[PDB]
Amino acid sequence: NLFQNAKFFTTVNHLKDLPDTPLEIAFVGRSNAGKSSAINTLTNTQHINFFELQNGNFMVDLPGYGYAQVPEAVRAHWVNLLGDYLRHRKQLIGLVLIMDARHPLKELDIRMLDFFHTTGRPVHILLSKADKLSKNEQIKTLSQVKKLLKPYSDRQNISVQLFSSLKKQGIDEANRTVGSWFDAAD
Amino acid sequence: NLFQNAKFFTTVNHLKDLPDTPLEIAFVGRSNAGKSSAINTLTNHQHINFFELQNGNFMVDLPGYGYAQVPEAVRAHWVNLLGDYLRHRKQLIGLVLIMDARHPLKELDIRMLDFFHTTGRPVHILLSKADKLSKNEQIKTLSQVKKLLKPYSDRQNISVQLFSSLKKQGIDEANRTVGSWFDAADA
Ligand SMILES: Nc1nc2c(ncn2[C@@H]2O[C@H](COP(=O)(O)OP(=O)(O)O)[C@@H](O)[C@H]2O)c(=O)[nH]1
Ligand SMILES: [Cl-]
Repeated sequence: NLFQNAKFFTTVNHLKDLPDTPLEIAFVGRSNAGKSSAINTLTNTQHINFFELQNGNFMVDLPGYGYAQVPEAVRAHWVNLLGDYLRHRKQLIGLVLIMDARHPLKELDIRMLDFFHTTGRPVHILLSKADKLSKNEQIKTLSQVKKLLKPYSDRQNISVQLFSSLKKQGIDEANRTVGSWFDAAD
Repeated sequence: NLFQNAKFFTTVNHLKDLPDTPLEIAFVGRSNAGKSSAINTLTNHQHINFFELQNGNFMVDLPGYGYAQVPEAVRAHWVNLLGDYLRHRKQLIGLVLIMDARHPLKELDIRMLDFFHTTGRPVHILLSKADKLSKNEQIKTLSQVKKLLKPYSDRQNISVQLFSSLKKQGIDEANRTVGSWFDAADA
């Protein structure tokens, strides 16, 4: 239900110009198309998009860090800026990390998890495009990814789910998990 | 060698009692990072220790943070005092941050880098106890630490090396790097 109430609020061009939100969660990932599809499924030139949730809380969609998702000449700088945002954004209470289920935990995915890990805040992973895998492959990939992330449990509660925008699969768990973060924070 | 034959000068427990040194560099790190061993290796030898370098300037050894044996309130007090020193010490020209190569860049390491970042001064990282990692693990850790520190390069010259007190690995680069800071200060 939490994401169904989201309303687009404002777009900002530079992290330097972020508004002072009460509380926010961030969506990050390699692929703009996969991340946009997930957000569209959850809510029914890429820039920084703020969506208003209930009670003055916010979700922030940040430009993807994969090839071509921002111009290649500035992508290294963007990775550093986004990494610094994860490390330092004081009102960021949780991270939604979107990764293609066929190719999870690429180097930049892990770098973003490392940038965020010192916060001790929770991460929820959507293994997107789950419909591209057989059901047995989906189950195996989910367990493999969870096992690979166990070292982050020294500081963080990491949760992982399969997600499909095409099949509308996984909406309830995403709402439940992110909802619990704001309930805890409020 | 910048650090060779450095001599102990004084020990202070309060920032009010700091000597009015001409120029200094500071050593910081988490408790059990290997900072005392690294200083002994470099020099061939809670409170703040001042050492006089042969060049007449000073090296400042600040007590390790995150020491699990002492109460949370004492740890927090020293985090605040360290941040005060790093942010405000006018004659501090560079920072040597020592981190256990097996577990680098913990939250308190980030906190110290953040305290010092507003100075624009250089930071040199020693990834210590490197001998406890395989050669490939040492290189991979070098790579990951350098990637995670790139955001600080917007305002500071950040350099990183592997270091082993036990195997006397990394001494030359540590001397050359910190020495260059004193050269640039002109004296
Ligand atoms: N293998 C190895 N052990 C080290 C090295 N430097 C320090 N140690 C060990 O790490 C522990 C903590 O070292 P110490 O210098 O006292 O750390 P400090 O608390 O940061 O001053 C000690 O047991 C040392 O024996 C090193 O280069 N290699
Ligand atoms: Cl940490």
